[PDB]
Amino acid sequence: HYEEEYVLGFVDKWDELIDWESRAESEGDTIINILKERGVKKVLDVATGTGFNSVRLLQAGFDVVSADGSAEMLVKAFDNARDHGYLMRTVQADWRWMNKDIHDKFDAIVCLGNSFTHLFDEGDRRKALAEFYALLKHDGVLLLDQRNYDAILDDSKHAHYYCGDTVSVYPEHVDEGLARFKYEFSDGSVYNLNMFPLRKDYTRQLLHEVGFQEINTLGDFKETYKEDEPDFFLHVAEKN
Repeated sequence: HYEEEYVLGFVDKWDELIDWESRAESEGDTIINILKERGVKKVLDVATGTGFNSVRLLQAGFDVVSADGSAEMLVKAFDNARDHGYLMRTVQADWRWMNKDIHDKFDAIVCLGNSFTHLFDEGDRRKALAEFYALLKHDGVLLLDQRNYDAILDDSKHAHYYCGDTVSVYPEHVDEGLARFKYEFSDGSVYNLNMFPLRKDYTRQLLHEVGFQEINTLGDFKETYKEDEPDFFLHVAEKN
């Protein structure tokens, strides 16, 4: 109940203070170019959230199906797409049973916005990746991103900023099984969120173990004040 309300408040706050035009500039066209270079046409977003990545792909002319576990997220995402002049195709769906209400196969799946880290059970991780794998066409690709937890687990901790100084993100607590981040916004709002601190090679291992053939992991520098280490990684996992 309340945990879901809390996260909905968090994404509302992020979107209230950080517009998508700005964000689409901070982030590059990395994702779009990867899909374009592969001749991708049909895309499934499995972590739609308030819709940023789905709308970016709709704008770029991809055929997109936008899934999420949360109906409240999908309402936000549909109306945001609407506001940008696009009709979103939303589907509420659980990562443990993705083909319950999705009956198509896709050229690409995107699982972006550091959403995979929210699973704390390994069985759930494998199950989700296996569900994604099954929804891809033979020559399909999975794009899945995450924060760089290796930097945090092996060190001397400090905040990362996004969209100028609009929000700071600070690892309040970190151990091998949990990272709690403090998100502090420019208007004074504070949110604290838990996630599982996936090591880069652990995610790659899981992808390989469920049947993905080749995985290339890219450093993704999203934060305002760049460091030698990227604050995000982007895994590009090819089904075959």
